[PDB]
Amino acid sequence: PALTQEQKKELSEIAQSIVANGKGILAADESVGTMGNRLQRIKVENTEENRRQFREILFSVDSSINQSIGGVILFHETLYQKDSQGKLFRNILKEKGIVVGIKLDGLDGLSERCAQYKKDGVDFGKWRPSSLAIQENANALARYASICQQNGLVPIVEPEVIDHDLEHCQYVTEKVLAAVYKALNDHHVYLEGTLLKPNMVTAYTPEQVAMATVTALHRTVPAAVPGICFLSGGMSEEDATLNLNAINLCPLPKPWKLSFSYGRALQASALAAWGGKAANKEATQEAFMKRAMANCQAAKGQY
Amino acid sequence: ALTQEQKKELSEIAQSIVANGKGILAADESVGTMGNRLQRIKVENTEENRRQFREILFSVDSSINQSIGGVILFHETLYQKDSQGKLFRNILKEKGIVVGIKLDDGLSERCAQYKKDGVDFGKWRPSSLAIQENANALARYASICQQNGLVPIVEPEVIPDDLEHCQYVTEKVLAAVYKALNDHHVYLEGTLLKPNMVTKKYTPEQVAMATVTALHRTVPAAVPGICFLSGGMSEEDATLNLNAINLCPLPKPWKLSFSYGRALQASALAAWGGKAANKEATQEAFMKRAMANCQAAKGQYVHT
Repeated sequence: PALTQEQKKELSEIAQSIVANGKGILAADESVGTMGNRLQRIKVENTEENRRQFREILFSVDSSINQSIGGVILFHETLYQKDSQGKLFRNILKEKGIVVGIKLDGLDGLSERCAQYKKDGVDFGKWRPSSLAIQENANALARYASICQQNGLVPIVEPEVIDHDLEHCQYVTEKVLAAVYKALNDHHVYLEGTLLKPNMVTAYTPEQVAMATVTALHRTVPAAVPGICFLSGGMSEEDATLNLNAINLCPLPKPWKLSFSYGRALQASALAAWGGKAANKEATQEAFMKRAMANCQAAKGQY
Repeated sequence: ALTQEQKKELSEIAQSIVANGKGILAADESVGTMGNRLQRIKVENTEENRRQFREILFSVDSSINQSIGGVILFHETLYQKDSQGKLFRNILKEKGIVVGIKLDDGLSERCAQYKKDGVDFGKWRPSSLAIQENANALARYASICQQNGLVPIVEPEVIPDDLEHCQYVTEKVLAAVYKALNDHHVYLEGTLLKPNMVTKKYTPEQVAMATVTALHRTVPAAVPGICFLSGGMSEEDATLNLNAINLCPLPKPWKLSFSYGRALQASALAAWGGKAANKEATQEAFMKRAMANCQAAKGQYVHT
């Protein structure tokens, strides 16, 4: 059921708007379990309620945020939560211009689950599924990505990350990404209405990390991909910025928006500034709003 | 196992070819072909007639090195000498231009040799299965050149059989190849691509869009340059389209040049008509098409 020019228009508008000016993506979709340690770390208990609380706070921050955040991904749960005044978390973000994202993380029930998701205000989906192996999750992605685009969703293709050297990690990422896109072509996936969520070729200063990241990236990632928001993963809010800055500085061809799709580097500080106490929204919305702008500048190199 | 040392080279050469709106001349016509050419100007096919015409081209003013950054050559020709016993090979080396040989098991041996002779880049052109073998051959040879310090001009394929049709095909055939080159770990930065142009009536606008689209869907931003082949197009159209493609409002991380033959020698060969009296005229039309296309490569070209 190949896309019609119209479906592309829609897809394109979205993927492009999730990075429109350097606006990265927020990883506010952690699992019931993950959120648990996150909140746990701050010397607090993991409970459904206390979630809607740290999430209502973030999505409530000044509207200026839509200058650093182009879209936010949510766990199933949050996509339905109502803020204090019974306001849908969904709409608190939509109104302010941010785009609704949904963790779709088996391709069974996806062409159905997505169809619904779109109706429920979601415009893009996240999902992460040896030569044999490498080709597997690839054809997989390819299908899942082809599915989202059928239900007006914008696939954020995530190529799984797998003690060696940078040069090593670089060769693997390259070898992988090549299979990812090759497969994706095989499945006639509108690259324009897509988005890549790769890892930073890391173990080595940010420049060296960005020089080995972009390189491997430009040798593999097609110009037609509107943007590539990185995943912080184990990088301090201060290193997920340094690196993403150098990346947007590395002296090489870079036809795609070199954005971010952070969670630990966008919440951490704003996560401590809460600690259960729901009156210090300032400290919270302070530590969150401080990183969204900063890492919005990493996506510009003006950092 | 390319060393950061040869990559250095492979690239310098890869880029020096497509520097500033500069393209490649394909004077590599194989005997039989070259005769078909001369035959159109009613000129007998002789080892000499060939040697002369091509002598005229390569003998054109050195300012020809502002439009032509590299010339390909056919076996025979790599060893012929101009009227004064001088070598086209070196006539071109000294004249700025880089010399390129046409290569088409024993390959890697030949290369090192053609490298010793002054050639710094070569060429070799070839169903789901089909395209795969093509892709992979084009990749073995690719790494064989870089092994022997040459810059592999990857040439894909396609059949004359609308626009969106030739496009969709081009993108497949092009993914097979850059994927191929990856499985074989080909230093993409020491490469060059000679794609066809994705081409119901069509304006350079479209013919260029359909094309650049497909190109930025498949060909990596690491490839330093895409030198389109004009096969079939008039010298004029090869230019309108190379210009068009160069102005297309799309992303283009790579130089979009020309690696023309018919499009560059066409007129320059008809004005000579095999009469050594017109060496003058000939060199004009060449120089003319030579600069003309460079402009198209800068998108800076105007038809009147």
